[PDB]
Amino acid sequence: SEAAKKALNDYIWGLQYDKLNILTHQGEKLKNHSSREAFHRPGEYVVIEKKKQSISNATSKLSVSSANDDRIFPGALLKADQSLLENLPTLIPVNRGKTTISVNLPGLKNGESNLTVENPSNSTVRTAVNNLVEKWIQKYSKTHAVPARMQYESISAQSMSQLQAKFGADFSKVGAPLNVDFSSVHKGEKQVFIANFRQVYYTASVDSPNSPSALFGSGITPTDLINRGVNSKTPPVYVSNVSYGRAMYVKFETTSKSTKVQAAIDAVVKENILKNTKICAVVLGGNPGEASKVCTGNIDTLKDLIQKGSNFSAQSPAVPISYTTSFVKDNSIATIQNNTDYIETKVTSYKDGALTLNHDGAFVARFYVYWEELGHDADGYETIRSRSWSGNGYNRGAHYSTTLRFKGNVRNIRVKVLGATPWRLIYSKNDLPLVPQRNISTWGTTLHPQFEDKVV
Repeated sequence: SEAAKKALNDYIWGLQYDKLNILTHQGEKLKNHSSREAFHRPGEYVVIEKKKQSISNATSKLSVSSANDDRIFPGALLKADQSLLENLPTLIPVNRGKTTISVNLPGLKNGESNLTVENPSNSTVRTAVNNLVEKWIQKYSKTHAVPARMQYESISAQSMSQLQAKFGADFSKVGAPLNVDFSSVHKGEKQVFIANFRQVYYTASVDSPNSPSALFGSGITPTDLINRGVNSKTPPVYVSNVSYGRAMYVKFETTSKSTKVQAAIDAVVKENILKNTKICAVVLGGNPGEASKVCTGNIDTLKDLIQKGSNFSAQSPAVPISYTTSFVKDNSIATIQNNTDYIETKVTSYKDGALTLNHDGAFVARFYVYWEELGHDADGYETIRSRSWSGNGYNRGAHYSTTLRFKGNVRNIRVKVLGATPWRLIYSKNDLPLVPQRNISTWGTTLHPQFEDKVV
């Protein structure tokens, strides 16, 4: 009998495979698609640029949904097959051995934190984990307090497949109540952000087994594992940790075009600020009585939701929200990597600008200034017209001041400027950004010409 343990230990260790490669899901791969589209709006020239982007996200913390709830418990034996990447893992149907568990609730004394389950199953482990929690409650709920641990992840909406690579393939099911309208990001009227909050009170983590065989009960042989499909193509893994508490997916729908909208989000999880938007959230782990999906609310309503779950209420045992898998072979943490391409629509506005040239010196100055203007021909393709200022190539005097007013379709602004000591340079720049107002000046002595470049 003891020889069965040995033989089974060698089949698990004998497996050869590349960890950081089996847990890789490759979505669509698209060919590069750089494209543009331009409008003319009062006071601005705005661009709607559609590009091809790729996202690669690696995570060891997997979400827990109503679809996979029964299959997720400390010590569950799973296959690193296709189902795990869809976050709907399939349990290896096989007998099991003892599973030693530990809980990190505060105060835990001596071996009061360690459990053992003889015949691991969902019901058996939840009851055993829930039993311990109820103990810690009555005896330490009042004296000890457990602050929630936050893991916050956010992104901008650019494809449904893009979101599945950041939060997991199960986002389509869990996020359906969000009804992320996606047509109008490509149209360009709204800017949608998605965020994930994971509020962890306690985590149940399994002690590393003394041997791979320990995770299997009766005289299990290497053979019966091969029938169940346990091999290098699909090596075995076990749920190493399960996190209980609260987790929520929330959407933000904005119309502003600030490139710092992500900063306003981070600020509320503690860089522009003021903004009235619409919100819609779906919550898992709330305290029944008052919870569920909540559409409406303006940031402050949201900030209280992030706050209303800052602490374990202690009304009952928490619900699992996230878990982690590990390889049976070497007891390493399994990473899941999701890669894909997607069409990234972006809106960018160029305001109207102005450049003022001033000369207050007793010295002969000569200016040269050029730029380029984008336009649309009859067919509709983006054109280029190289243009220069009329006031270039002429002599300028003591009290000279002139204002050039550029529109938003202007790039590659060049400034040549020379005086007299023949002609002599005093300043030179290229591709000056189109600031609402920039003032170029000059003054001093012919022996010592001086100058200024300023912005407001």
